[PDB]
Amino acid sequence: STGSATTTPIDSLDDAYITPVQIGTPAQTLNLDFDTGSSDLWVFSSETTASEVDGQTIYTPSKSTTAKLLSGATWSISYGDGSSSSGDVYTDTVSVGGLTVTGQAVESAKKVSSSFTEDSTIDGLLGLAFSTLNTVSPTQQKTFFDNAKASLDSPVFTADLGYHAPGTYNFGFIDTTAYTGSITYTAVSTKQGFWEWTSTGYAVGSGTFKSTSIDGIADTGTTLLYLPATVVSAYWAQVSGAKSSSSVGGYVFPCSATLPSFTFGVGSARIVIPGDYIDFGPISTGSSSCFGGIQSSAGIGINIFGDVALKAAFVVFNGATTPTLGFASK
Repeated sequence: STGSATTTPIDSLDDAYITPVQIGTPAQTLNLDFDTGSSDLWVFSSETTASEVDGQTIYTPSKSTTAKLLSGATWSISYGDGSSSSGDVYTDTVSVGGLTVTGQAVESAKKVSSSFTEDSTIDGLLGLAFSTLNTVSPTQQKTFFDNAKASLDSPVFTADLGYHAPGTYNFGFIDTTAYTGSITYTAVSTKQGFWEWTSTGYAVGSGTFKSTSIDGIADTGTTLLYLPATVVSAYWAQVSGAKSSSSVGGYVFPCSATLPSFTFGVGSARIVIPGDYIDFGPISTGSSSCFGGIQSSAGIGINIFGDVALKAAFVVFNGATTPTLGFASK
């Protein structure tokens, strides 16, 4: 089997991407944030505290003839941005782009933190990291991809995120028309539960490539590119007037600037992020200070190849017995 679904930016900055997902019988379609940095499929629901729902579409398990309470199971998750959610668990039929999994754990939110409530466009998350990170207790549950894998034509999914435009998540096949050149594959460590790999270096604009190992994660659920402070300083030093602002929470730059590109290495190959992809617009409405799309990871504990980086590439998440990542230009 295969599946193919379009993923759409939630706003004009590509702050996140939503993908329609069918849950239950008859189908209830919710727009989920596919997140290769976590491993829970959770949804706003008829069980979510009413004051914490503000415009989201909810899953109502009592209206699904295939929903079953997973008795005794609870979940609770905290994300790197400080947001969180928790609740109980149903199993139900879940389909993405024509690919159907029966018995998928659907984690129903009883509580969500303010940033989820405040984002009316995201009805939940669909985790695509390794199932060892799944938070369901006392019986850990598998991701949608893990459940689908054996049925897929090939044990892979691909992320093809657009810049200010829709893109595609494919399951079970590699669309050879969706990229240019060849795909360069690179080793993955699953020791932390992430799609963790080592970039071979970087360049700023037309500058020379610096060969240096940068361990980080391919994370579709993180907006920006978070890299070591040395690398980030070297980038922003090429933008007149750019500075790190403790009050804003990162590097800002004059909105009048033209940003240089940023290149990252994948083995001997190179992925070029155009400068425009690094512009996240005014820090507040009407400001002439703009927020940068490349930020320091120093306070995180891990480097994160988020959407800013991934949207410059066609990315293969190879879930073979030994997982690997592939990157191609497009």
